[PDB]
Amino acid sequence: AYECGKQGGGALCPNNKCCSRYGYCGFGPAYCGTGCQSGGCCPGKRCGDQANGETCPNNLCCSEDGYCGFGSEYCGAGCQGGPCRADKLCGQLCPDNLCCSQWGFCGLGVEFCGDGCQSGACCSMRCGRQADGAKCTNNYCCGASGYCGLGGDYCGAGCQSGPCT
Amino acid sequence: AYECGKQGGGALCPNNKCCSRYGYCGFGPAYCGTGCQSGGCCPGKRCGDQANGETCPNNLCCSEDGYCGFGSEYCGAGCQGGPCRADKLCGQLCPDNLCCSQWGFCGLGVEFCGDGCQSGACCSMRCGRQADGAKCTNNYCCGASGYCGLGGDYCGAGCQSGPCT
Ligand SMILES: CC(=O)N[C@@H]1[C@@H](O)[C@H](O)[C@@H](CO)O[C@H]1O
Ligand SMILES: CC(=O)N[C@@H]1[C@@H](O)[C@H](O)[C@@H](CO)O[C@H]1O
Ligand SMILES: CC(=O)N[C@@H]1[C@@H](O)[C@H](O)[C@@H](CO)O[C@H]1O
Repeated sequence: AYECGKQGGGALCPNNKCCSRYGYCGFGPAYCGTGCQSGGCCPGKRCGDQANGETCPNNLCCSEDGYCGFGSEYCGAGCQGGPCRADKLCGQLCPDNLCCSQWGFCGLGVEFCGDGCQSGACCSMRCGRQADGAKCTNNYCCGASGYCGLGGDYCGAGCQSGPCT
Repeated sequence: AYECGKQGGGALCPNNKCCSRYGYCGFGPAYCGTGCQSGGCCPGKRCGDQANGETCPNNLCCSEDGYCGFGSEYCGAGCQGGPCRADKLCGQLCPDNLCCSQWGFCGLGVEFCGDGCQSGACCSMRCGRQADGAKCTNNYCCGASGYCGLGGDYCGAGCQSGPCT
């Protein structure tokens, strides 16, 4: 069975393993070279203003030159996306489902996703009847019990609002 | 068909989607809460000196307190792992298959993994017959054509050294 990439239903490889053009995880030219779909591709995948605004897979940083990677060259000055070293403001959605904290910064973890979380992958944003009709952000689904999320548990049976199925 | 985690061959979800305790991708308490395996867990997965050296999945930063996330609270002062904002020295292999550049910093992309790459996910590191019996770093496999890597193409048939067959 395929492991990753379009052959593997969009899954990523663990530990920055490259997803080959054939949808398997590994390192070396056969995986990280021509056709590499994700992970530590070499060269790095094209991103940002050099890929129609597509972000790097695996939370890699998008360099000023529009290549995916890590290190000061990628995350530092000129960084376009991913975990840049610069604080990322929001209010305006965060990229890649990052939580917009009550303070208006993007991140993950309770400080961002917990109390006061405005959008993105909030821990427990209420919605639906339980929240008097409140809507979810990010086009998430409101589950049966009145929490915002994605996946079958929220978009499937009982789904109240959002892109239910 | 499981998607992720221990049920899904250790696969990650894309775009920070949480892998539920049951091996499916999504957001909300069912995925990100109790039992969350990877992605934007809430709270963040335990990591670092507080979790037996475990690194964060999906290249999340490990906070001073040993939780996985993004933002200055996680990647900034006291960051233990992942794409911390501080340059990351190596010589001490880089965590999670990051390339140790010729200059002794961890990263991904050609500047790190290309010419002069010492270890990690180097673009092209020769080995075996084709390189005078030179061994691969990181316990990678030496392919039949004398390139260092992982996955079937390197660890399968023709494998010269490392965790072959
Ligand atoms: C939870 C949160 O949003 N914390 C942010 C922090 O990430 C950011 O670095 C700082 C910028 O001054 O503002 C804090 O409030
Ligand atoms: C490819 C490489 O290692 N580049 C490093 C850079 O990541 C680091 O931030 C800088 C610190 O002075 O030194 C450079 O040589
Ligand atoms: C370069 C490539 O994708 N080749 C794959 C390899 O990655 C995978 O590990 C193997 C199954 O074990 O099947 C090969 O065809």
